[PDB]
Amino acid sequence: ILSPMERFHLKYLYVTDLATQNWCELQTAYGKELPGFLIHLARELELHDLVTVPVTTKEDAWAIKFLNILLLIPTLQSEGHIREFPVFGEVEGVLLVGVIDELHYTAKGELELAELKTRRRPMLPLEAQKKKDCFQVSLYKYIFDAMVQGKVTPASLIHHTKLCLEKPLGPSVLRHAQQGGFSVKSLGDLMELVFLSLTLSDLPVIDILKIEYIHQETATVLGTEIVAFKEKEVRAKVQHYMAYWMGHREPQGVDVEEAWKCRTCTYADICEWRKGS
Ligand code: SF4
Repeated sequence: ILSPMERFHLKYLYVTDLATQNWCELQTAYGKELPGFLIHLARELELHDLVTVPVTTKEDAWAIKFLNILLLIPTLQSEGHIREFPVFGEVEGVLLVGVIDELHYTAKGELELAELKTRRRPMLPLEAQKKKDCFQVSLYKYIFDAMVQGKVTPASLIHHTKLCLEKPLGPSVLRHAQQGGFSVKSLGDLMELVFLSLTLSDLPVIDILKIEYIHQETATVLGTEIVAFKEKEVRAKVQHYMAYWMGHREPQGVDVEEAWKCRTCTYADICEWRKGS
């Protein structure tokens, strides 16, 4: 009987879904089952799945994302700095989608991912918040590295998104592209150029994962995290997390040492884990 992906009618998952799954897996599950409850604007517009230019078909929305990538790649390779870079790729049988906030080259020529976290109150981030945030930026590197190394193909995206390449691209898509100097023929031709540009433009793997916490008003830095990426640990975690989404195990609540997370959880009054873990 249905897996959570089928039950919640999810064709793919967002990077933040797995980040909040690190906070509480049951809370993330309830967030998909009961969505009626529950700034980087491109990532926020991706979570509600809005898009940059008029949003009719899903082939149009993905075509816009592909045109953005084709422009951001040479911008990064010449200006050394870009923002809001879309990432996607199949991870353990599930397509993962996200938006990297900032990519730039350090003075030593290292490709650095920057993740800025603003806070209302000038308080240090919790250990549980840093665990989750470190997992999020590690996922960005996991997907990005696979993208620029040729491990993410147009076929894999079509399989999960059910994009139709027979449907021609809308005028708002073709207008956005021609105004950028590029003439898209078909969605299939666009996807093939994205693959080429991702893999043949000398894009290195991400060298630095940097998280910065800032108090908004005073601009005071509340901490800086240089994430120690270990790909074997990262893969083990997504394997475990995707095992729930694909339906191979039951969702888990928080550990008893972190029962304080339930104090401000929307679904505390219906969670059976909160009663008997
Ligand atoms: S009440 Fe606690 S265990 Fe249950 S979903 Fe919320 S955070 Fe998770």
